[PDB]
Amino acid sequence: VKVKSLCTLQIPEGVTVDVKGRKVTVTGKRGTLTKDLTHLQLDLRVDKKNRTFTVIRWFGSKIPIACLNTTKAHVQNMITGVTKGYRFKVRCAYAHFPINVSVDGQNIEVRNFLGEKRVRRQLVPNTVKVSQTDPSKVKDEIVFDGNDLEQVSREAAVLHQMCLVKKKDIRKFLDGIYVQTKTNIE
RNA sequence: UGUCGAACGGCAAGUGCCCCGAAGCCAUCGCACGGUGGUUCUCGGCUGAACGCCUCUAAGCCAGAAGCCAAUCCCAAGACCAGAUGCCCACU
Ligand SMILES: [K+]
Ligand SMILES: [Mg+2]
Ligand SMILES: [Mg+2]
Repeated sequence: VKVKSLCTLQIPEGVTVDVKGRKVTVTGKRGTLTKDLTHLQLDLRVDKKNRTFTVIRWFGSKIPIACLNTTKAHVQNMITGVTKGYRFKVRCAYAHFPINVSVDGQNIEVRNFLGEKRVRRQLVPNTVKVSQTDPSKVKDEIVFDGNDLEQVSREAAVLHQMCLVKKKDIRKFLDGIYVQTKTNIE
């Protein structure tokens, strides 16, 4: 076993990270994010003066050590979301039948996917904002915006996964809703 | 057909036989009715290390089978209900 294993992250000036009982909360401009990591059993320290977030594993094997970088990446993702946010752009690609997507408040309705008469409905949580880009700029583009990367994604995936071609060749019939660009909003 | 003398009333033929027949019973031979959530498989994904990259996983996640579990439905306290009540009586 390894007596000490560390992972250190640098906290920007705007954001403040607070840890208490393996419960991380990152608060800055644009919002506040919270993660529960009580299943991990690591030593999480925050140096406010030096703006550092350290995660330590004492007497750990490879399996416990593998969680240090995962925790560091999670905290980095929350810092990035609190600072600049996350924006996922998905595009409706089709060969013959146009895929008509209507976006109400937190509601997405997909119609005429491969000519089907069934309407696909998706409810988006209030923490993720869904919009539709007007066709003059880019055709059939839906934008998901939010602080949580794990919440901005998943929504873009429940939209991709609901429009799946069934009982047909997937080399042919390439139509669907695909995530094209992942970026930020600020 | 027999038989009370005939008619009437019947009667015997272990319900004499034939036709129609209520009520009841009964026929996919008639008619009515036959519901809802979860947890998950397989799978496909998300975020993400190990392993500066990668990766559905490894810690987490998301979806998700006529399986499975509950609801509904049938029996139900030896499931010993200090559930609630109506009257007496005992105690008081
Ligand atoms: K008859
Ligand atoms: Mg007779
Ligand atoms: Mg006689």
